[PDB]
Amino acid sequence: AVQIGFLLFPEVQQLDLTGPHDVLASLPDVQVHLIWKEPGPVVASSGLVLQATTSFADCPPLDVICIPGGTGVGALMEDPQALAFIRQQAARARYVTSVCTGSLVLGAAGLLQGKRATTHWAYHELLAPLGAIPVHERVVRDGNLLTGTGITAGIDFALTLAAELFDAATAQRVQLQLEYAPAPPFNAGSPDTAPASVVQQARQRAADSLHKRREITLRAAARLAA
Amino acid sequence: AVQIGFLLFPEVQQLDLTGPHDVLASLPDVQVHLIWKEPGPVVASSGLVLQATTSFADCPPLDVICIPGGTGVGALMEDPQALAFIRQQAARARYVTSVCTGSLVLGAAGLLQGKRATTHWAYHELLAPLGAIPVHERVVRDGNLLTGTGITAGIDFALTLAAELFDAATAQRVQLQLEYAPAPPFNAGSPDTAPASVVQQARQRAADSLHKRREITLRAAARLAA
Ligand SMILES: [Cl-]
Ligand SMILES: [Cl-]
Repeated sequence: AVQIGFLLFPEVQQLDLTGPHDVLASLPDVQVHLIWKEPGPVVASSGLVLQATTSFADCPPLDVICIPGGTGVGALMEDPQALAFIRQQAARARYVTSVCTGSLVLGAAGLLQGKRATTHWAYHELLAPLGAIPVHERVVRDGNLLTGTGITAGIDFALTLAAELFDAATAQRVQLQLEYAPAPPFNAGSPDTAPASVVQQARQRAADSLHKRREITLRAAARLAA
Repeated sequence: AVQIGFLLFPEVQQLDLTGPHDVLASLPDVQVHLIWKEPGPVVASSGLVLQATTSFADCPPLDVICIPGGTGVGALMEDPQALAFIRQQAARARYVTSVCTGSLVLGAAGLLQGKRATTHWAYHELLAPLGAIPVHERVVRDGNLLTGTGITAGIDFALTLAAELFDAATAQRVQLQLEYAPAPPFNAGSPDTAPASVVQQARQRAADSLHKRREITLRAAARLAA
């Protein structure tokens, strides 16, 4: 059975995780894990309560690891237990993946050094200090690393992983069973397509978070420099 | 504060719910409820454990009600307590909405009689016996009713509801903050675009469920005829 694991942490952006979870859990011969320091309730940034199913110590070797993003990424970038777990699993995983600001956690773990990668548009400047080659594309692959932008990045890349773990017909069948054919009613999902006034509002609302994450990123980079 | 409620039931398809939940929970001056017979753990069809936050009796009057789909829809179509709650809330709600097979629950509650509506492609034949005018479109509006197809229907229609409850700039800002710009790697999300061999596989896998739901639908229709 293919072993797929998602890191589940306080103040996660739950859709980053729950989207790919439902897609991948639809495949045959997969087992999906929700990993934290111990099993039990973990609260997402919206207040939605999720349950972790396994601890770091009990998690099996994973074929796919996925790091979601969210407010809670700042704490995780300086959590030595979580970073060590990610490094251990990434060494043997077939696919190391992240959604949105989850790539900043991969960066803090040292896994983006010399690698092409993306992250959420408002935090993209934080990739270079973590050793990455920043790329402004929605899905960036470098070897077995796959970083994606957008809250639903993992739904799309889950279909790619289904096709590569199984076959194209299997991925197509899952897509049809889920009737997955998005059609957003607005075209403001990128700073290059949204109105300038909207981009300003969004940048202003992210400013305090970006400032705090600049500080965290520099400490994380210092640890990598040692 | 705008009151938004999702019905959370055993064997729900969790993404039908968790997608719109995360989008709508990003708006100012909203309160989002996860409703079941009592607060506490409810298990989705994938095994993911979610928590209901309020009971039927304690739920406030809702401005928006949303019914997700999933395996568990069959039981809900013959749950008199759930159907009565949906009818009570729908009487005064500004928006009555559903995702995928959630519209079959609205049908069992009598809320599709004479109304245009859609549902999941494999179960679409069940709409007419519940009194609906079946429409093969991804999002169908009829008055204050909005039914949508696809596991992520609620992400898209949540942006429409944001624009109508607040304004377009607010919906655009949420879309940009979430960097929401999907791009599926396959084009098999409709029976009209998927390969015929894939459609066959998917139809064969749904056949037992469709058979059971034909029986349930006829009993539900008999109750509406009384
Ligand atoms: Cl997206
Ligand atoms: Cl969809």
